[PDB]
Amino acid sequence: EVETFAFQAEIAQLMSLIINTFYSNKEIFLRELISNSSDALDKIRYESLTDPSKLDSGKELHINLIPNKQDRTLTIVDTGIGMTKADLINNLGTIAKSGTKAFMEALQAGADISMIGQFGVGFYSAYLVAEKVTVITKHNDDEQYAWESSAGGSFTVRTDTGEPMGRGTKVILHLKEDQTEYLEERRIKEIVKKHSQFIGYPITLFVEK
Ligand SMILES: Nc1ccccc1OC1CCOCC1
Repeated sequence: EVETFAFQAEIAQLMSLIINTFYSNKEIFLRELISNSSDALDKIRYESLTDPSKLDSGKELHINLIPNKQDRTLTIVDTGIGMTKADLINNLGTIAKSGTKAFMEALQAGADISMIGQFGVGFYSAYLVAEKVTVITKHNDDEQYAWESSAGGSFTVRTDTGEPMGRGTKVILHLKEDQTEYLEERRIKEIVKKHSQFIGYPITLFVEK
């Protein structure tokens, strides 16, 4: 059972700008997703300070980067707070309507796409490199759900029957044909060292057979 939703007009416009603007510095997508994961880990850590049972769904707080050349996917896994179904539908827990408004005013006033994270909509920078994005998520207060969009103005949400996650979020980037450099170990390490050196959680880059 799959529910199909229309993006709010402003979010559709944000995604088409990201997809269509000529902009070579695409590697910042990874910094934005890692920073989102760090924010989600901060949230569950703060909740656990006063309620240790919040970590019954998993005590480890970390970020994994899993490239898969056979599937042409890069997956960013975190064990953060996760998102409820309502969160997913409401622009993946972001204030994306007002953030898009500010971002596009900034762009016409000198800014570039790399500053997207300052406006709270850094998730959508995934579409700099991915033709499709799947988000699998589990929050302590809800069931496991899968969000998916190939842009084009709509997204789907369904209950996830895949491998149970415990708690957290998985962002699966189905990469564009000409963006497979982001599956190469040396390129991913370079980007993590350049842009994510002060993230306060272990970031593990998986290797492939
Ligand atoms: N981790 C994550 C993955 C994909 C989209 C958003 C994400 O973070 C949001 C905002 C911070 O924490 C709550 C959920």
